[PDB]
Amino acid sequence: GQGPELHLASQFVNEACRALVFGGCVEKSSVSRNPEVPFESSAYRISASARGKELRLILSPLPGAQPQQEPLALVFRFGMSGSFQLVPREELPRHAHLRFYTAPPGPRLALCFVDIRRFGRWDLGGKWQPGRGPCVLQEYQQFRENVLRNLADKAFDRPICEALLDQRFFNGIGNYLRAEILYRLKIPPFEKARSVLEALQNPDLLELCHSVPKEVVQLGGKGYGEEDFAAFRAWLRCYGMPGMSSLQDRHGRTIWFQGDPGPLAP
DNA sequence: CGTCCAGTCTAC
DNA sequence: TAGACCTGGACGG
Repeated sequence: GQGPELHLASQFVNEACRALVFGGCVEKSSVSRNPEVPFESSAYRISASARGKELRLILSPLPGAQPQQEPLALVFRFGMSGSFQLVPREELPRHAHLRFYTAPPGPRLALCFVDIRRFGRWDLGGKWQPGRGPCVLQEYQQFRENVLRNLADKAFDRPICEALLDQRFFNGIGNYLRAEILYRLKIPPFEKARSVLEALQNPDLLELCHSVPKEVVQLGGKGYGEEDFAAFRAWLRCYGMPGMSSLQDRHGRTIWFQGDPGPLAP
């Protein structure tokens, strides 16, 4: 996922788990190379928050829960095929790699981290990844200042389309978003990042890094039924669209654009 | 059947 | 900077 998908997953976990109580341990698939989650409680509530491309679950035991346990935090990155689903306990999806089980009374459900390709990860810490910059969705002002204050950094030597994926500065921006952001301003994708950003300090490029992803969030849906995908496909103006050019950036990722490739094109 | 296509993370 | 990590769907022979 990118920022909007991670944000919508966090809203999903919060709304779906709102009136649920989990009990038991946290079960991992045998094939997952991520860590076993050392957690058990007779009664715990799960809630979520998103920051850029990361999602933090908090497991919160109720008063009196046994074994005595402090709340535990987990941070997930989704990679290419991560998601959360709420399913019936005995109809787990095929790649449900981490599950939380509701306690009785009611229908035994499973909250599942589902990741087909297993590019996603989780850590026990609870900390956000050091080096990821502020969330373009929820920390706009911190995100904007973190870029403008560091334009000397070598990251800004690269083409703008490459700098937009560097999660140190654009935490939450991925491939469709970089295309859609640059198309709104008709910025050539191989314009130099420092050139485009130096021309700041008018919705501008950094503002669009917040407002474009926010548009996706306001669509709703995107896994969180299938008509939700036509909603998103209709919103797109550039990424994958007939009549648009594509190039490979230097890390082999496809950038979609209109017109001028830009000076630093391969 | 085969190939090609869809974000880190780590070794050189 | 180049390959490593994975599965599945579209599509071509």
